[PDB]
Amino acid sequence: YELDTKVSELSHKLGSSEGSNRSLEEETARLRSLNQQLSSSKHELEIQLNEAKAKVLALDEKAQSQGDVIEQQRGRLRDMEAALRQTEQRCADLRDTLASAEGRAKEA
Amino acid sequence: DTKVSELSHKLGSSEGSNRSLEEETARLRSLNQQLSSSKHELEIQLNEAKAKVLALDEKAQSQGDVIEQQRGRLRDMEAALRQTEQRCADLRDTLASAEGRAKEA
Amino acid sequence: KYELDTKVSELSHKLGSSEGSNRSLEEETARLRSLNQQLSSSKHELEIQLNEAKAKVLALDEKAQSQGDVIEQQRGRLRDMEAALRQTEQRCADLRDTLASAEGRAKE
Amino acid sequence: REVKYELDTKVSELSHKLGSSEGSNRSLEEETARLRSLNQQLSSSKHELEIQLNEAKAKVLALDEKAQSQGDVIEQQRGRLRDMEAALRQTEQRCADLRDTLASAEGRAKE
Repeated sequence: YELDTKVSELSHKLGSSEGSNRSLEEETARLRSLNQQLSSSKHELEIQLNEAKAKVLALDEKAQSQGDVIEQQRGRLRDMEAALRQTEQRCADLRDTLASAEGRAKEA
Repeated sequence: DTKVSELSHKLGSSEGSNRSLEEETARLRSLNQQLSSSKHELEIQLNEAKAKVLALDEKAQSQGDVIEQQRGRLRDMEAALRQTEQRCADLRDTLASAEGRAKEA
Repeated sequence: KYELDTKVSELSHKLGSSEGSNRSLEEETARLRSLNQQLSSSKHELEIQLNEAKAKVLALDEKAQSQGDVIEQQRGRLRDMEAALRQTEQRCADLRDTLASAEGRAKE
Repeated sequence: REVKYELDTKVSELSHKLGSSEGSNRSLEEETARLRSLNQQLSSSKHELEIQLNEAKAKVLALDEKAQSQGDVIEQQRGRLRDMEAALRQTEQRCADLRDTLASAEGRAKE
């Protein structure tokens, strides 16, 4: 009788153990799948971030050079504007002198 | 007996699977909670963003309007400047001639 | 000797309870898994849509900053030219007065 | 008797089949543990990578808008520089012509 009882509790504990085993196998399968998906996403995001940071470097380079050109050409513009102001001044003076000489010639 | 033992076994596996199922149902319910909340948040941010796009597009049209209008005004102003400058040059010549006439007499 | 009959009957009963329970739970896990795949799908879709929308917002806003800078610059040039025009008009009027003087006292 | 002999054999086999099953269970529990670890740090890494990617994308949009704006300004500036080079050349030439007409006029005034 005692051996029958021990056979019984043993068969029960065994059944529970095997059922827990199928649980754990199913769960490791699920977990491996999800890990592969997540590592794939991580790798993809890594590639995209590297690309984006590179584009940041390139565009920052281009922008800085562009800024220096804008400043350079702003200076060139002020210098030109001044050169033209002065040349125009010389022309106005000449035209005054010419017009005055016309006045005296007609007065003669 | 032999069949209290085979039945003890089948009951053991039954309770084991029962635990596995309860644990998986709990995990799933929690995950649906997470994804549902996440999806509601995404919806909020998406509607906010769509609204912002419409507003910003509108303002882009307004700003583009005033930029064009101001371009046209700058062109008109350059024109009026050119014409006035020319008038001044003509006046200055008439004057200079009158001053030569004065200096001769 | 009758403890056999009571024990076996007890165990068969515990089985039909544990397995009503079980097949019910299996139903719930299948249903929940379905709702999940649909939620992950819709979440993914919303992620694509939101990312496009966020990019559009950002680009629009940056171009608005740019347009504002252009507006302010234009108004500055416009005011500078307002002053320049007013000054040139005043110069012409001055030359007109001076002209009336030179004529007036040349006639003298 | 012989029956107790069979029962002993059955208790033995059940005991060691059980022991084996528990061994498998502890191993699988360890594997499931480390797997949930990797899951957690992979997903956390993913969240962080998303945040960083979003910030970098925004920086690209700002930088690109800057480069296009500066492009327009550069082209407009070059335009006004061209026009002004031409206008300066023409004004210098016009001044030279004025000086020449001046010389000839004064020469005529002495006649």
